[PDB]
Amino acid sequence: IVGGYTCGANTVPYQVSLNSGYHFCGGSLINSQWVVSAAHCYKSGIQVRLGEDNINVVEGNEQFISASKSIVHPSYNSNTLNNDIMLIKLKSAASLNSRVASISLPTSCASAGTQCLISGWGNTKSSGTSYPDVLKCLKAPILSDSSCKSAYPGQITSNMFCAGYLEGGKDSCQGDSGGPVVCSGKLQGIVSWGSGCAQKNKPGVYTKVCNYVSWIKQTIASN
Ligand SMILES: NC(=[NH2+])c1ccc2[nH]c(-c3ccccc3[O-])nc2c1
Ligand SMILES: [Ca+2]
Ligand SMILES: [Cl-]
Repeated sequence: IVGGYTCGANTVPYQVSLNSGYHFCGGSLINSQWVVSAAHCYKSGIQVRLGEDNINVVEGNEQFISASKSIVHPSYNSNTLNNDIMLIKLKSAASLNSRVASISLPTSCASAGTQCLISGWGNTKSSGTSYPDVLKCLKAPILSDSSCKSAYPGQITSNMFCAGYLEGGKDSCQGDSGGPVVCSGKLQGIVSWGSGCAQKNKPGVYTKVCNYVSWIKQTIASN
């Protein structure tokens, strides 16, 4: 997260870190056995880490559970990143409490202007790599479709939305991929891509979760 602030330990209880010997992506806990992340974060050997704050120190509240299966959306296109969503089923259920809690799926899409919270352990520099030890937060608004399409002409599908600041300085960045964009208490986006980090006129692009709610519910119901 570039231009963000320290969230405070366990203030984002649905945030998870996907770990394969190191933190590589974020994700959101939606029920005690399922996590939603981005299809581009897929790999085998994933250990999901819940109740984390400092990812390099065990401090208490952490739950490390291995993933039993990862379901990448069947129509995920790795070249356009359209349908960039993946569901991970955990080997055992997480113990939920106030430090580890699930986030609700939306019942409607959000409108531009809606203010949202984006969080993650990704890079905090737009030029160079500086990964933090603790979770960073950023409040960003959803942008109108014309500003998003004018920023990335021909690269935005109806399953994507832009959120951020055109003046630059604040944005999600690598290491944040797969993580949550929560607005009014609902999971509305997943950190997907952007051109560089915090560059002027290049806002972040997020998977529009309101378009996959029936798919998420049907897929969890059948697995
Ligand atoms: N500017 C942004 N809002 C942004 C967000 C997520 C990103 N993820 C990445 C990324 C870069 C290299 C490898 C994997 C990634 O997900 N770049 C990213 C840029
Ligand atoms: Ca820790
Ligand atoms: Cl266009």
